Amino acid sequence: TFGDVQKQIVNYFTYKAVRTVLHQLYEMNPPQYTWFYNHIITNRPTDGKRFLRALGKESQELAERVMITRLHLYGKWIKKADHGKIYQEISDENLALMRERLMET
Amino acid sequence: TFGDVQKQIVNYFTYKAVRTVLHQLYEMNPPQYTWFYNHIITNRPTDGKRFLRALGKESQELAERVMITRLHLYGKWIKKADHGKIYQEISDENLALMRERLME
Repeated sequence: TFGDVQKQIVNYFTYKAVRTVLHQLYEMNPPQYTWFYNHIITNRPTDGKRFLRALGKESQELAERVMITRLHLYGKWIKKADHGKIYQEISDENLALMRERLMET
Repeated sequence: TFGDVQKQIVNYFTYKAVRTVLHQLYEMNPPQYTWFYNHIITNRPTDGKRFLRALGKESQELAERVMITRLHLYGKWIKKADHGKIYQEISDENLALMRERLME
């Protein structure tokens, strides 16, 4: 069961797309940056689908921008991701944490 | 790039590993279950590495079980994960959401 994993990853990319959009507004549209920032306080980019649904009810344009961005970002990641390398880096990190233990000796 | 994505994925498998070990302890080792539950109240499984360092200072056996379990879970995941499928699904969900607003 890795349904939880797929969901958490989509949540994270939704989150990352929110930050990307806020960064664009900060530079290019300061009144909307303020609006969106304030919106996010009460509607947290936690669960991606719930977040997007509530955002959409107040601003379809910002919801669509987050949607497009999250999908684009996910597409760029998977073209690049080396999962075998990540597995190896976990194994490397496990062994490194064990070594730290010997140091406290 | 996307190093943040890697770090988060690793955090999440670490957390899923913690949950897996808790579930083992729940029936098979009640004294250790209550110990680990209480430990986690003040050492949260959010940054995996930091969580493991702190856990290791008090119980290297639990840290090791979480390390092995996170790695094996990641292994099982990558063997079947279909990332093209996930992409298609994010897209479909985007469309569904947009259609909810057309209705409303």
